[PDB]
Amino acid sequence: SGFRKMAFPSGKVEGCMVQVTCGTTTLNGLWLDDTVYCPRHVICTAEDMLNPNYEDLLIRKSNHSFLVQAGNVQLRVIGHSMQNCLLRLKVDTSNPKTPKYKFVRIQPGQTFSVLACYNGSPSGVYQCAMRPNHTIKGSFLNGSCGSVGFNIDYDCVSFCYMHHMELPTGVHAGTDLEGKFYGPFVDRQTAQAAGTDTTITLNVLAWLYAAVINGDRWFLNRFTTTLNDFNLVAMKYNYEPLTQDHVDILGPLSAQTGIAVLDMCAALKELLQNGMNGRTILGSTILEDEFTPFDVVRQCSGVTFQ
Amino acid sequence: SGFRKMAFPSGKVEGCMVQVTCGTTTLNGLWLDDTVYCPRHVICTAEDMLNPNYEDLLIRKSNHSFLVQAGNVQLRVIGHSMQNCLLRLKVDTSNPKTPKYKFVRIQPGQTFSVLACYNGSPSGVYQCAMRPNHTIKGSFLNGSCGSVGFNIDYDCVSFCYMHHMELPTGVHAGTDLEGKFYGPFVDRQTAQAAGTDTTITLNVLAWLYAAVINGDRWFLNRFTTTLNDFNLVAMKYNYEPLTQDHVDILGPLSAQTGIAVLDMCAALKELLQNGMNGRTILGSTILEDEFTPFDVVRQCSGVTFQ
Repeated sequence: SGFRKMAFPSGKVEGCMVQVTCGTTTLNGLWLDDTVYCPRHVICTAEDMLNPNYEDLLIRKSNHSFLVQAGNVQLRVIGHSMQNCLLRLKVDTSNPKTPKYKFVRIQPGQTFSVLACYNGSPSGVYQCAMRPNHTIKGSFLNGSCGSVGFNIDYDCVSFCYMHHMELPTGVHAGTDLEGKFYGPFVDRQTAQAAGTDTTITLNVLAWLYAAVINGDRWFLNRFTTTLNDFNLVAMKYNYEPLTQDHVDILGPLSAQTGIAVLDMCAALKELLQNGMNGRTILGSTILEDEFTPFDVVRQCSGVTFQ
Repeated sequence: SGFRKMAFPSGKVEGCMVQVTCGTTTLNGLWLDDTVYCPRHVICTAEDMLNPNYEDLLIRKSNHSFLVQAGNVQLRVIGHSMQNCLLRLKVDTSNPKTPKYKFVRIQPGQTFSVLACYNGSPSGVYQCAMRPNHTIKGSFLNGSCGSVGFNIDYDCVSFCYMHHMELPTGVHAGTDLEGKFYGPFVDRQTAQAAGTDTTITLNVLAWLYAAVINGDRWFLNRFTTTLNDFNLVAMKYNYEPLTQDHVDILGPLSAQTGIAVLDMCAALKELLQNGMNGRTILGSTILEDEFTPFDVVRQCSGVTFQ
């Protein structure tokens, strides 16, 4: 029993973290086999911040412009290239702690763990969702750039996120591991702002299912709803539209609890319209949207507390 | 910017998790140098689990009946003993992944990270507090016993918790690394129940300092309170009484911000009496109590671990 925002264990990623320095800018890098990945903005000067041309900045560097360190030990750079918004630095040693890994580009509403690092050393781990608008509501300070977001399936690390920047509202923006930004952002200091965001409806339903599996039913009701009528209400409360595919994803949680998806939507509709009347669900006073159906199935018993 | 509940990076602990099996019972052990620590109730049988005589049962256990697996490696048990509610199993291989470590007994209200584990395989990591009622609000399923809680101080892991059991309200109970329970609980199946709990005032104050450090201060006012007046109010709201010792523990945060603890208490008092009027503090609509004054510094200042 219990339910808490849980991260994947961070050890497989800890053994890949390095420091990368170019000029006097330093940030984190990710060292897999014989390559180090980091935000390309490591090469930006004091002014270059505003309008950098990265092709032009990079052609002016050699392999020895880059100081990569694993702890206090320097790894020599024997090649370099730019891939979208990342650098790929080849080094003359391989990382024997390299785990089995993939690179994946995740969809908004999906969750992942972030190992926050500074100067190539781990500070902490936390679990978050990519917002529907592609920003992350993270906890990052100056120098956290290059920390990575990931999930782990059995012993395989799926890297999904690299941190590049912070926006004026204090949310965070970054790239996948091919260097392409999540959301309509660029790596320069300009007037950029997070887009409109919505609540992740699929995840709020999943979490109401988690509360049932864990024994709680107070918020259910005797009603059903059509998918359409549910959206007509929920879209008034800034919720993401729910599609039939999202209904289908909830099938296994539905079967485990004996509550039909549209009956759970009818419950949600009521919570939205009436509020929680000072009650809690899984100890929360608000509706939580940072657990996917997959997270709920991984964390909760396969046996409902009836 | 942003504020998250952050766990310690878990890598140093993952390298210590093993699986321990006795007949049909499987749980987790902690492998440090040539000793494996685990809950003494691993020697119990599929149903022999209410009121066992552990001393009598251990009599009939030989070394060879303990099966200890580290990944796919078998670790041969060459010695065993009971220490309070733990077994210490001597094995023939000293753990090459042993970190610098200490065993410490955590005090009520202090936090730690939990590495949830099943079949000796780490599953997830989350942060919790030791509640004033001596339970933790964890997230644990059958097979999690022997999962451990810890803190890190530079390069040194302080182990402070080993999981033994779930209580009827779905909170959790366990021991320190000398096998002595936190609270009045026992490792048998009796009627035992969590006492009433209270909000950890020391941590609520710490987190309000963190809010101020982060620029969120709207709740500050020009007034002060006495400790006695503050406790009369806090006690109405089911908050732990604030002592002079807690006032001193908040000294560094108070010095950093120039806000005397009793001035922060006068802020807190108005919050409890009037609520937040729809405003947030560090993104929350509630007063968070699972961040210690020590957590606050580590998150605000980017402390790392080597």
